[PDB]
Amino acid sequence: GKPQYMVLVPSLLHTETTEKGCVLLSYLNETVTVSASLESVRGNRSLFTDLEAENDVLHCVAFAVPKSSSNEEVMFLTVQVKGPTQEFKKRTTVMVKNEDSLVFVQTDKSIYKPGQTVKFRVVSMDENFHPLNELIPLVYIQDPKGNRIAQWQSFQLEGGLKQFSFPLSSEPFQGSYKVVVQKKSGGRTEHPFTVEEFVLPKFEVQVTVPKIITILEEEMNVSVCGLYTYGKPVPGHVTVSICRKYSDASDCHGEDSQAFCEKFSGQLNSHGCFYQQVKTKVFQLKRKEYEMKLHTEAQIQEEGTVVELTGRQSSEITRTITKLSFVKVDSHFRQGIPFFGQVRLVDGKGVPIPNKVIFIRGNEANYYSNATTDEHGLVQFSINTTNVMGTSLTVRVNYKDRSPCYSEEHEEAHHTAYLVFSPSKSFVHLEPMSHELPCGHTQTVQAHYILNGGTLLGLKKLSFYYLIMAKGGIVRTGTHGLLVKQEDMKGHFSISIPVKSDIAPVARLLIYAVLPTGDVIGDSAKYDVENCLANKVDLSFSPSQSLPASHAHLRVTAAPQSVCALRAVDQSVLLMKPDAELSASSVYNLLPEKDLTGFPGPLNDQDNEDCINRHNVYINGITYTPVSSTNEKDMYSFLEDMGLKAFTNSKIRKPKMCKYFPETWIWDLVVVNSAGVAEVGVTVPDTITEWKAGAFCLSEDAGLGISSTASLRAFQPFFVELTMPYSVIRGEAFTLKATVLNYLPKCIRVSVQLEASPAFLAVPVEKEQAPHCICANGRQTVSWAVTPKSLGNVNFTVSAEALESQELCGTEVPSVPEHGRKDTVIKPLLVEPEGLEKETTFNSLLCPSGGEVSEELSLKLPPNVVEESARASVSVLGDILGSAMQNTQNLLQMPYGCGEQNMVLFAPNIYVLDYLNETQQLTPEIKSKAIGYLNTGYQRQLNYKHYDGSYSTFGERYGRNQGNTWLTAFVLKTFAQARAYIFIDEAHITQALIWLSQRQKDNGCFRSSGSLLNNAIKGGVEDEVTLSAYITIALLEIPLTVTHPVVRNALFCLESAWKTAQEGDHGSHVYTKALLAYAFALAGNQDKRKEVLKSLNEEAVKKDNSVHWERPSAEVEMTSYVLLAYLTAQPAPTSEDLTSATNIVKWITKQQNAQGGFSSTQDTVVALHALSKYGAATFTRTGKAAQVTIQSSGTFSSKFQVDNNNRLLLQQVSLPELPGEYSMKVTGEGCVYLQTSLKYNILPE
Ligand SMILES: *[C@@H]1O[C@H](CO)[C@@H](O[C@@H]2O[C@H](CO)[C@@H](O[C@H]3O[C@H](CO)[C@@H](O)[C@H](O)[C@@H]3O)[C@H](O)[C@H]2NC(C)=O)[C@H](O)[C@H]1NC(C)=O
Ligand SMILES: *[C@@H]1O[C@H](CO)[C@@H](O[C@@H]2O[C@H](CO)[C@@H](O)[C@H](O)[C@H]2NC(C)=O)[C@H](O)[C@H]1NC(C)=O
Ligand SMILES: *[C@@H]1O[C@H](CO)[C@@H](O[C@@H]2O[C@H](CO)[C@@H](O)[C@H](O)[C@H]2NC(C)=O)[C@H](O)[C@H]1NC(C)=O
Ligand SMILES: *[C@@H]1O[C@H](CO)[C@@H](O[C@@H]2O[C@H](CO)[C@@H](O)[C@H](O)[C@H]2NC(C)=O)[C@H](O)[C@H]1NC(C)=O
Ligand SMILES: *[C@@H]1O[C@H](CO)[C@@H](O)[C@H](O)[C@H]1NC(C)=O
Ligand SMILES: *[C@@H]1O[C@H](CO)[C@@H](O)[C@H](O)[C@H]1NC(C)=O
Ligand SMILES: *[C@@H]1O[C@H](CO)[C@@H](O)[C@H](O)[C@H]1NC(C)=O
Repeated sequence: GKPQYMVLVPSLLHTETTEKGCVLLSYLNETVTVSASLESVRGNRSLFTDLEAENDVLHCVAFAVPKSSSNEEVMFLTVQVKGPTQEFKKRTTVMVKNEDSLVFVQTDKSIYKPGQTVKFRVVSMDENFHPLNELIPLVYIQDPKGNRIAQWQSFQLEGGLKQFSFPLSSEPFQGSYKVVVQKKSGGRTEHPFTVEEFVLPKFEVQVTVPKIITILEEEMNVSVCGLYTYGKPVPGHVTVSICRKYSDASDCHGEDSQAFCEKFSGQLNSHGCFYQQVKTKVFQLKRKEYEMKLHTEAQIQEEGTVVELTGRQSSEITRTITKLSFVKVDSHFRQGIPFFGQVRLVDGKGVPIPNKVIFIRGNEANYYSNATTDEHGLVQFSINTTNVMGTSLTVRVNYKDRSPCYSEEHEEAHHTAYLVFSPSKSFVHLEPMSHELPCGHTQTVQAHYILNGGTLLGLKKLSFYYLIMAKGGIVRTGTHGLLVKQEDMKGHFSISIPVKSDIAPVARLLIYAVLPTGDVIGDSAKYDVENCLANKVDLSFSPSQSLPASHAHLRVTAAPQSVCALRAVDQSVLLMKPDAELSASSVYNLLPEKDLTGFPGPLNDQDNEDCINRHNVYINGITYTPVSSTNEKDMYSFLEDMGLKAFTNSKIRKPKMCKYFPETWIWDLVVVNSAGVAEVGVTVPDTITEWKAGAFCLSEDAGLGISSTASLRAFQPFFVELTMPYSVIRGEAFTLKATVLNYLPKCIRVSVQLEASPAFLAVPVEKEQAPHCICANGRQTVSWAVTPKSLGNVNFTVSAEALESQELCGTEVPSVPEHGRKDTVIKPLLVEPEGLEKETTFNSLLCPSGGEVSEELSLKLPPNVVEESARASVSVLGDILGSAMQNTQNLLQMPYGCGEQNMVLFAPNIYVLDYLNETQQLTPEIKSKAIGYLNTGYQRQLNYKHYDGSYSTFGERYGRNQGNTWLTAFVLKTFAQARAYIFIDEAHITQALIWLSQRQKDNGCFRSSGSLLNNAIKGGVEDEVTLSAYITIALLEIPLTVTHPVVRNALFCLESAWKTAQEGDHGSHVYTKALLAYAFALAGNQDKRKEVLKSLNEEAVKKDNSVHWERPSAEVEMTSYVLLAYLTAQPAPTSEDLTSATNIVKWITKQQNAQGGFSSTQDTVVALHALSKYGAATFTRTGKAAQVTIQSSGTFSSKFQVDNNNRLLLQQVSLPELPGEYSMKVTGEGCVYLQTSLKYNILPE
């Protein structure tokens, strides 16, 4: 028959990973060889790869491509054939992008105590989950503000798992922390963990309210169990509530934002938890509702009165009922072989309804069948295939459009099966599957086929091919031969495929059969697969062990000679805030490109080959230009949805014309000895609750696996627990609550005592110390009014034991059951100083600037400060402004719109570009992307001049004869700054200047004559003083001497207007005064600059060691301008200038928002310009060295080295001394910001 070649590769070639490839040869009368060459566009980088080919049977090849300098290069793949019979060449560009290798996170908990450390392991592995060694360049921890407490430079991952033991300071501030592991390929990956002060609770509430609820409902089930230790609910005054939230919940933030709830409360006996039946009258789902959130408080009364606000929102309203859903339906119906659709009836809740008659919209042949549901609500129906283009299948249950005002109907099932292009009237049917593929448990896949006079030369041997793709690449292959010498009809061809970890959550199967007529038939099928892992891991224990059962053998089974990580925490750790899952496809969703939906490359758009014309009418009757505008499903459908390139000699296309510290538990590393490893982890002598754990071992042979959560039921028949707050004031007294628990069946009496220490006082609240009647499943609760004396953390001790052989209340009196009789607990408690706490700040800036500066620490304490309440901290920052740095890069946006609109869009592009350039943090790729936006914005603005430069919204368009004044000054400023990047024609800004000079009366100074629709770009108040001061700084920022007449006449108005706003209303003109400050600063009028800046400082609003202004919307605008005023000095920006300048920068960074837009146009413009100038005046191109040494006049000094690569790091030290006997001398290059603060307490008044 006719020869044909067949080779297939995925069109998202990952750089480093060897991507598999398929070769296939069909009907050649000699052996030939084929070589695939990876040539590159516009550059030279080739990968010649000769892959062997067999004339009848296929095999697989692998080729690894070099790492690309560019991130996503779209380069060619040239598949070539050497052979005397034929020399075939097809070439398309597929993709190469450097794959960001997956990176995990750890850090056991997301709530940490102040004096608690973080262990922080991290795992980085590529698509094939056996890991690789990667040089991670940076990993650091960020505070709520944007500071980096710790930082690690470049390091290598020997095995792919590194622990980073970092301790916190004494009292790190507590809003929320987060950790960033920035991969060497740019885009960082983050993970937070909040820090706060607390006391860990034990009881978990699990209210089982139906998450699924009908729109027609009456009864609400709920049960409230608390298994704080082992399932011993110790029923207390538990209260729950069902809170339906109204539509637009809390969208109206005026005088009312509350939602109506339905509270419930009660107790329990021993085992039944809480059985509350809730009616449905205000459980109104008729209209205006989103979801019932539920918050519960399981107060315990038989112990300390600690309450835990616990909100479980596991309840949602379902708008629909009787949900109908296709589960196993062919998107590929085929003329000749009928298809059967598996449609499923199920309630809107999720329970199928058996024996319900259903009507089916078969829009093909009017196939209306009254099928009824089975026990699973799942029917069967086949539709014969005699139609034109494509069948639409839909289901019927109700027809009803009911009373609703304008929400209550039953959701229907829609599907659009499309025909497969059968050129030789032939096609292969492949059975789809809906159930999740079991792992290990394999599965055979049924298939069907048809010939219709195709196999003329093909006879007695028809191999039947398949290529499973997973993770966006070819994974499994196979073949099977068919014995046919006939005109063979449909057949049953179950094909077997095992299911190992090498299958992604998606499993895609393609089957194509080679035919001697050239044309080939195929069928694709997606398969959802449970995410399984090559290393099945199990966690073993010596469970139900006592708290002092020290040995506590921890056995873990994993792949032979692997590396295992073992995290062990408390159950409360997962209770107070659920931590990262790190399990059950936690890696799989982070996997980039889990499937290839289409040709993944956005640049990979189209293909064009063998386009026929055929624009002629043919055989009549109803020719209608012979064929339907094919929405048909040919092989590009089966291979693009597959996601790979078809390098075929076959014709395929559509023709297509034109007790000790718990705090944690086992966190270590263990190595499998080719059979599995046990670890002897000493269990903590504290009995609090279950200890969940993790196990995510890695190996080079078998990939990563994740085992399970498995606990240690650390329980004692007799123990105590302490109910405390996290801290308490020294001057005040709290009441310690301590309960003593008995659960061994013997009925006993406990004597409870507190061993007092001179660090505190403790007095029982009860007059009598006689032991009370405590028995099985019963507890006593004693108290102590406790006031501490010693500062810092002090650990208490409470001793409870059963008094031996005292015939008492209990009918039987076996007081001491076991060797364990005394229960001595040791638990710390934070002790904060008394009085009102005040913190001052001594923030400052120093620049050695190729030399040396100095500063003396003036630290004094008022006499009313209590003893040892002063905590002095000095922080060395560097501060290249890493806070408002990353979000700024996303202000580079596309220019469009009117003249006014374009300035919203074009202007920020240039100042963000200048900011990134000043901070030395800008990549050439983003610079090239942004320069295009700059040019487009500029050359779209050039289409709005009326004349020499007078702009407006419409401009010369529509024959408008008018002109805006302020907008022209704004564009003059922007182009003046542009001259340094794209060298905007100075003739244009010159013409704009000569037009602005037209608006110049004697001393009136630029009355506005402009009309504009919006005013958000604005921010001057149109007052002649305000506009004059802005336009002067605009047309003087461009290098323009003060002797020039326009600025000379503007400065007279400035001097008169500043006096007039000084003699008149004090304040009320702070924005104008800041503009005057910047104008005088940039015009060299220092003798007036000092006076204006001191007036502003008198009018300033200083809050949290950061100075701000505001009108007594655009409040940030004047802050940036006064920052310029303090920064722009003719001789040099003095140290005193910069020290006050930083106090405005901090809020300018914190004003950022989504994509760092700074909430406005003009504000973003001015703030980015301000930050750029600050960076220019602060940083150093050659700042490769520095030195900061703070010398005490007492005992010890401190030293620091903050160079450019460490300039982000907030190096912080605390020097204990109340007097200011401290001094800093800073030498070397660069600039060093030093913020110093002390916290102290003053009780009296
Ligand atoms: C983007 O890069 C810079 C900001 O990150 C800045 O250009 C820099 O400005 C300095 C200061 O004048 C210049 O350094 C050179 O200045 C003159 C040039 O003849 C000479 O004394 C020395 O050769 C000195 O190196 C440079 O022009 C430049 N420095 C750099 C890039 O290290 C501008 O914001 C932007 N510059 C460009 C070219 O786009
Ligand atoms: C079989 O061997 C013959 C030997 O002559 C070759 O026939 C060539 O077939 C191709 C079609 O694929 C034609 O383009 C050439 O013109 C043929 N050769 C000549 C000399 O005419 C070829 O090696 C093999 N052909 C087939 C169809 O398998
Ligand atoms: C559609 O249903 C009809 C019978 O219900 C069948 O179609 C017949 O097909 C034969 C030959 O294939 C023709 O001679 C008849 O004229 C057809 N009858 C009708 C009513 O179309 C067949 O069972 C179904 N069609 C297919 C392709 O399976
Ligand atoms: C906690 O109490 C103990 C004594 O009651 C002191 O520190 C402990 O001393 C024992 C003595 O062997 C050690 O085994 C423990 O490890 C110590 N505790 C810690 C946390 O290390 C001390 O009075 C208290 N500790 C603190 C930090 O307040
Ligand atoms: C590609 O062509 C350039 C052209 O000068 C040559 O320098 C280079 O060595 C060639 N090979 C590679 C791998 O770049
Ligand atoms: C919900 O409460 C009703 C009220 O009696 C009861 O019949 C039903 O069994 C309860 N549901 C469950 C799951 O127990
Ligand atoms: C069900 O079959 C057809 C399809 O709707 C309908 O005409 C008929 O009346 C129904 N009942 C029976 C007994 O066929």
